Amino acid sequence: DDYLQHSIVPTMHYQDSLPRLPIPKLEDTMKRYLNAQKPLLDDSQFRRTEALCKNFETGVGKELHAHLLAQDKQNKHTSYISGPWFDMYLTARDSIVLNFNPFMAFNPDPKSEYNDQLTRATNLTVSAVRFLKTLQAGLLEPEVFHLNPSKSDTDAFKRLIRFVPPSLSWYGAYLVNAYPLDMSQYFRLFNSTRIPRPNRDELFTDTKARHLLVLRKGHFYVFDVLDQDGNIVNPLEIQAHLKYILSDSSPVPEFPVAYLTSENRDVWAELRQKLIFDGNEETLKKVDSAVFCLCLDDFPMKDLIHLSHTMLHGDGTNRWFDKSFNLIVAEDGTAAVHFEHSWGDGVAVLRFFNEVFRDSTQTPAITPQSQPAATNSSASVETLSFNLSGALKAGITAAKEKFDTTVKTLSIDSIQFQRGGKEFLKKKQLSPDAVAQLAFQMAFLRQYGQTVATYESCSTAAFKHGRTETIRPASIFTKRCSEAFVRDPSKHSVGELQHMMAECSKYHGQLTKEAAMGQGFDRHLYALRYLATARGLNLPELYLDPAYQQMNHNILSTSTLNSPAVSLGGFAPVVPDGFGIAYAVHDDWIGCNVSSYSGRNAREFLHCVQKCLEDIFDALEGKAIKT
Ligand SMILES: O=C([C@H]1CCCCN1C(=O)COc1ccccc1)N1CCc2ccccc2C1
Repeated sequence: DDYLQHSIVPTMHYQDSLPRLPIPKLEDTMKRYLNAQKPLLDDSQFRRTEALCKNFETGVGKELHAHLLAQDKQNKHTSYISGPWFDMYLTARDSIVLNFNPFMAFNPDPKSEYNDQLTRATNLTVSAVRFLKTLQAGLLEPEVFHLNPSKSDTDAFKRLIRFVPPSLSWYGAYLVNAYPLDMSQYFRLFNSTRIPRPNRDELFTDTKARHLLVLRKGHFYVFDVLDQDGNIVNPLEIQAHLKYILSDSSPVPEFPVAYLTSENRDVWAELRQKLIFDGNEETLKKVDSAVFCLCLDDFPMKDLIHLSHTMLHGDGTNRWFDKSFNLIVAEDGTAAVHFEHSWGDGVAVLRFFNEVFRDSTQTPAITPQSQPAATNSSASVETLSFNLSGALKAGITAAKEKFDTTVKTLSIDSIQFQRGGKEFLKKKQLSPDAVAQLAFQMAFLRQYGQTVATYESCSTAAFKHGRTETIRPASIFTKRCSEAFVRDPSKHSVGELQHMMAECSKYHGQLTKEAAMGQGFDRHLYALRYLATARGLNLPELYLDPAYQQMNHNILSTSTLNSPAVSLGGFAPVVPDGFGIAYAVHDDWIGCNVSSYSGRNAREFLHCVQKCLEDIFDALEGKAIKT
């Protein structure tokens, strides 16, 4: 059939009974805020911040918190953070390229010949539409984090829990140490896009649409991937239509419209209004409502750096950046997903990514020897055309200028550290995640001499409409440990260094568990600030403190995930003087993909990260420190 999964348990089965996202006590939030400030501030700075926190906790902060609790009690169907968080990204006026949109790249098909461009674009597209159908039919297995898979992730459990009424089902999972996740964002994977509007953008979805959008050399094509009965179009016909598009010989347009999706949102909002005034509403609606955007690039990947640049931003002509996601397939079959950040936290993208990789490689729709259907693709594929005024052509030229200058300032580098990974670190009783984070702190101290604001994302999707919470990896323990390794490397014994790493690991574990349970401080303080500003209050003094600004100017911005489908991921720094650090600790090795703008150097930072990991592993093995 048209489904890539046949879940015994309905996809949304746990959604009605997910626990409510907790709001921390204000006293706990202020202590945690101060703990994270300790390694960042000097003594006088810290004293001033401590005084502000005291005043906040007994003054306006106590009143904002009371209002927050009352609001949350009235809005028990949702979380306190979800709305304010969407609002933050949709109101932001900055370009979504680099600033917000990340990418994940697929591993190749292990069967070499299946990485032909036409073959792979066909197989990935068909698997993606099979995912759409599976999700819509409620046949996708619910998202569930298992602590004890042998007891919870079985057919016996599934056949039972399906009969448990939706209002009790979460408790059933809880009893076997399994934690169902929120899935309310998943629908925006398909038929969805971000529409630029003055002041605040909007998210648009049309679940009726049946066509795919394809971009090639800056030209837009659409054709049906679902038929009038809602069944997936014959994969050999999809192959024919993609062959037709690949055979187009038209050169890149003089004014490629895709450039506009990279603009400042107020600029793009106005230009889109001009496009509609000039009669392009029907064409825009076809772009907005397509199942997703498939991008066929007409060059192969030279190496991992070229790959990262291509998938993170490309050349500006061949991505519709507003779309929920862009599925990109290069001439050598290299494939990735570039996605718009505002519509969700990315867990849906990872689930999509994983199922599509599995389905397209284990049960591919077509083979490299498959002959395309005998169809008349000129009748079934529409080539879109935009009526462009003189004002629009000038806008596209201006958009291209801004895009080209910015993109040129970005550098990217990667490393594959093959000395060891999770297996070794676990034998040493350390958290592998804590060890990676320690290495970044150590590298920054060694190369730049500072301890700086550091961000690590953590999911709060165990809760109803849960989102993310910030783990703050820069602690008094990592600062102490980094200084031990770096300032005078021969100073401490290996036993002392092992003890210090064990402290970092223990504390990082505590912060991780707290964050996953909604007990970080960042979202709580953000929600109080949002409540103040929404009610037109003067910003409380806590938020005017340079320390607060510094804590939210994340020089080290990091993210990780674990998946056999993902070759690497990437994202640009979130501040001009920052790094964007994507990493993964595998069983036997560690990978990092780091971006920087002109003010820093990603490759040089990874020289240092490599040195720091060698140091850490040496000490763990009981070897004397060496250069
Ligand atoms: O594995 C984790 C944590 C801790 C290790 C770093 C990555 N984690 C993340 O949450 C990553 O979260 C994001 C979210 C959005 C974008 C990037 C990364 N948990 C944390 C809690 C939790 C909750 C539900 C299901 C599994 C886990 C395991």
